[PDB]
Amino acid sequence: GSIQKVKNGNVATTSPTKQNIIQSGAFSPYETPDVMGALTSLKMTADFILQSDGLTYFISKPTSDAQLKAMKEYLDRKGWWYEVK
Amino acid sequence: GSIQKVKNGNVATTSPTKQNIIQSGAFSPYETPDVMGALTSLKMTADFILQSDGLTYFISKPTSDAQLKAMKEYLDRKGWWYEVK
Repeated sequence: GSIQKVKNGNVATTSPTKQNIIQSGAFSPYETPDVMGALTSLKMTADFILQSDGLTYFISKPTSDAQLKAMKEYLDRKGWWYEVK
Repeated sequence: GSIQKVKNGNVATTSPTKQNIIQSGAFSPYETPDVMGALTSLKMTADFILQSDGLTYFISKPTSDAQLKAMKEYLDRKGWWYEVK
């Protein structure tokens, strides 16, 4: 539901109405602790599926645009492939 | 699966109708890279659920008891809680 308080409306190409979800591509297990830290810090939480190849990817459950933006921008810092949903 | 040349099935806690699954309790994110390696090495593979508190746990996919036995003892080496299915 809507928890209020947090409002975000920064100038940029910030499109209205999305799912506010981010899915990543399979990345190396050693980056996992730090990305979990981001999700925890951004209070997003995600399910990290380990693939048999020895890589994992997370799917982050819906949050706000402000938390969303920072999380995807993080994956962008890592140069990882991701999906904004 | 049926891949042949795999003689690795040393005795373990052989309980009837076991699922051969091990789920852990919420543990620290920095140990996640190591445990993901263990799963990948022990050919188990798992889903790591991150909690909002900043801890994660894995649910491992069914494997042989000889593989999982070492994995559960690994969790014990770490002093983490787990369940053997």
